[PDB]
Amino acid sequence: STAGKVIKCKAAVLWEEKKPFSIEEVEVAPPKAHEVRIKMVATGICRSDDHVVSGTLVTPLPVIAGHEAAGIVESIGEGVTTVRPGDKVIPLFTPQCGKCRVCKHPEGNFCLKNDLSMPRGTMQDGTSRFTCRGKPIHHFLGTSTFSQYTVVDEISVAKIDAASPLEKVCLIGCGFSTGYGSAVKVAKVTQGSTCAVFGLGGVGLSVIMGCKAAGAARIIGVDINKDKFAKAKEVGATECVNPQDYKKPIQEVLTEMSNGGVDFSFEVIGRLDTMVTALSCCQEAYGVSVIVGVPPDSQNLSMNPMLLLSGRTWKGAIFGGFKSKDSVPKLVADFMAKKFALDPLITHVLPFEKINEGFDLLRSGESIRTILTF
Amino acid sequence: STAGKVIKCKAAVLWEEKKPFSIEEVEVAPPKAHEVRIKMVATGICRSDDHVVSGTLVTPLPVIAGHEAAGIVESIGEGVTTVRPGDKVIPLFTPQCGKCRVCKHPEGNFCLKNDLSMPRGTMQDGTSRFTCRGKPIHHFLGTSTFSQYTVVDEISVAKIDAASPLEKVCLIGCGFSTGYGSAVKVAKVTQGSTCAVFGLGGVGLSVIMGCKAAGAARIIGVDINKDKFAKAKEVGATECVNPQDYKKPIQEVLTEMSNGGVDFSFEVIGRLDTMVTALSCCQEAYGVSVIVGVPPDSQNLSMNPMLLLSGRTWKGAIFGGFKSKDSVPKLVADFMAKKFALDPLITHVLPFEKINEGFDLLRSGESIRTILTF
Ligand SMILES: NC(=O)c1ccc[n+]([C@@H]2O[C@H](COP(=O)([O-])OP(=O)(O)OC[C@H]3O[C@@H](n4cnc5c(N)ncnc54)[C@H](O)[C@@H]3O)[C@@H](O)[C@H]2O)c1
Ligand SMILES: NC(=O)c1ccc[n+]([C@@H]2O[C@H](COP(=O)([O-])OP(=O)(O)OC[C@H]3O[C@@H](n4cnc5c(N)ncnc54)[C@H](O)[C@@H]3O)[C@@H](O)[C@H]2O)c1
Ligand SMILES: O=CN1CCCCC1
Ligand SMILES: O=CN1CCCCC1
Ligand SMILES: [Zn+2]
Ligand SMILES: [Zn+2]
Ligand SMILES: [Zn+2]
Ligand SMILES: [Zn+2]
Repeated sequence: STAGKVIKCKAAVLWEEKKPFSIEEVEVAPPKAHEVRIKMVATGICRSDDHVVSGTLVTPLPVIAGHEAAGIVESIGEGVTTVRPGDKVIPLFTPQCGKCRVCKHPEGNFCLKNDLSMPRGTMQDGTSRFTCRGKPIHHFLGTSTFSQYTVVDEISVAKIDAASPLEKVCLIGCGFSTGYGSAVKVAKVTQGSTCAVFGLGGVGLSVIMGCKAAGAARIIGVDINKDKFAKAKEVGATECVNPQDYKKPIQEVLTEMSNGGVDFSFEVIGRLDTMVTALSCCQEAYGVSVIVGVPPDSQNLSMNPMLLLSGRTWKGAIFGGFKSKDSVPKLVADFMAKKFALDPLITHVLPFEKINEGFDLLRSGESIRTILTF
Repeated sequence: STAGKVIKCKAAVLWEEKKPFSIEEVEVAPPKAHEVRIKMVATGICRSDDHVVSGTLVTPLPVIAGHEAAGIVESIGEGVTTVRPGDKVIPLFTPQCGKCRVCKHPEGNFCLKNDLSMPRGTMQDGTSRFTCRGKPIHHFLGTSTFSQYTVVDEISVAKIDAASPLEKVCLIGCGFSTGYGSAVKVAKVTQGSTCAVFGLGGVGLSVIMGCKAAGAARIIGVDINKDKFAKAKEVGATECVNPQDYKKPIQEVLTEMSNGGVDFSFEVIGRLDTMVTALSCCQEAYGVSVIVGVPPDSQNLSMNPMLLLSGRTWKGAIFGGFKSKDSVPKLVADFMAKKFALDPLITHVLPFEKINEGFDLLRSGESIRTILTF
């Protein structure tokens, strides 16, 4: 019906940083060879999308942001073999080309065709499929889900279970998987351990969920916003600490309460100082610290290398270490089988047209994940 | 004979930094409860001893430095049960108290009773057993092997095979063990991998021996002193690179020759910039970088957290990750059984009295390990 033809639809365009999104009419070109056009059904507001606005995460403007979503294939380009019109799908911000050295390596997931390192804001062929006022609008990480319709490369899409509830599983697109994998796959939290989680928003609460699934005996949530404590406790936190309540640095407090330092720490805020602080609070001979938060573009941190020399492990990862195409389907299956919960991360549901209000909820500290419905 | 009495002997004292060592007559107190007095037989000159000289490694002065050595027990204090007079022993700069949370932890080595973090330059009891001109002389990491006799705590000493050649196995006291473990136990080099070793001194060569034993297919040694390449090739390097031959930063060169980044990199020099560079040259998605070198006291480095966020693993270790007391004796046994070689790291042998010439050789870049005999 719309197959093979341009579609005109609503999309929230970010014309310049620091500005509200502009809900306008855009035109979405039909898919080319190995491209897939998807009808968005639900998209979550992740803090990284707000990073495109604030300048924290750099990518070419003007742009259609959004990367945490779920939709239905409207049509496929020639040669696509992994999805079909009608399929429920989850757009993949980190692609899985299956052919590069990282895709072939058993532990890598940062596919070399990503658009994160040298951001082009385009589709794999170097062009855009979006147009607004006669001008080309960039893509965001081969996803751009803040639109009723988007076009993604085949290596940036995964087919999921036809009965999943897309208004929930969209979290697997980013928030939930990132948090969870960080703990279980990257850190590899062990049973009986002591974990410290910095930052209690959506990804942090998912870190907490994974630690709790991993068998952790103590999970310390750290946040400067005490309204975040209750939910953190609800998903697994055994204690919660607000750094503003103490007279000494939080690493001292946490090393004191962990009797010497935690086995696993997680930075899930996106601040150079807490990254350092997170590493330090982990046991000096065998502690592991995972950076999940995105730092302000191009800024460096300062740290004493003796923090590593004594035996500490410092690591980071995009999307909880998950090889995107292969895990997303497994993750939805697991959610279908009640292996984990997504509801705790959803505090607000709004119509896509109220996207600007959804960022206001995020910025004021009132929400965790706001789900936008199309 | 000497048992129970003060021994007068020669020791190389370091009265102040930046000075040559002063061979002087010192008084060695008899061992107290759980202490051991050892007669030194062989001690190697490790770059960290020089760090005490240069101010790079800070510990209380005046001091008897020296920490890579092998001797013979002359007498034991009351309550000692692990070694007896006559045993061949290797002093342990990182103790193994067997009772703290790190000693109990299956992966920690950095025993909480070490004298590395808050240097006191005493024996476990807070007192010194060395006297010179009526003045108390500090110990160095509970070892201080640059003396004909020393007194160590029981948790800082290990009993080894009665027939090992002490003029060779003193290298298991520091150099060899640190290198080799760094590769095989800390980094865990994998068969068929590509490794990059920065620094081709005794430890670095030992890092290369461990990479080659782990099954590495490519081992690139990097040093600004080409005189070091031949020996690095001999123990296993497949290529050698000197950063001064290139007009581009060595991380670029390495990334290019490794077709995108190495699987494991090691900084074995002791510079904040090479630490950063070694991290960068490892593949961004799944590379591992291990800091072995000791950096300038209290100095911080600067690096971009995105090098971690894409997937890299950054870590460090004291003594190749080895639990000191349990591994020293096994390592000597394996050397006894010809599992690994120590001769390649020994380029000079000198009588103890010529300790300042041993340092000269190190500093001029002419030697790897100079072994001092008593
Ligand atoms: N690595 C990945 O693959 C990946 C994926 C998604 C998100 N991220 C990043 O993870 C971070 C978390 O995302 P989110 O969606 O949960 O964000 P969010 O804004 O919902 O959560 C962050 C939380 O940190 C807390 N916080 C802020 N300043 C703090 C301070 N000084 N000390 C302690 N706590 C503080 C806030 O109060 C907030 O609850 C972001 O920076 C985002 O870009 C990374
Ligand atoms: N972590 C531990 O437990 C441990 C144990 C022993 C030694 N160490 C540290 O390891 C380092 C190595 O000790 P070593 O005894 O082998 O020292 P060494 O001095 O024999 O070797 C250092 C090597 O680095 C090379 N080098 C110097 N500057 C360089 C630069 N800018 N770029 C590239 N190469 C450079 C020198 O030419 C030299 O061959 C020291 O810093 C020592 O303190 C750490
Ligand atoms: O939330 C998505 N992202 C984008 C990829 C880098 C980490 C943050
Ligand atoms: O070679 C010995 N050392 C002392 C312990 C810190 C690392 C260097
Ligand atoms: Zn996100
Ligand atoms: Zn790929
Ligand atoms: Zn101990
Ligand atoms: Zn040493």
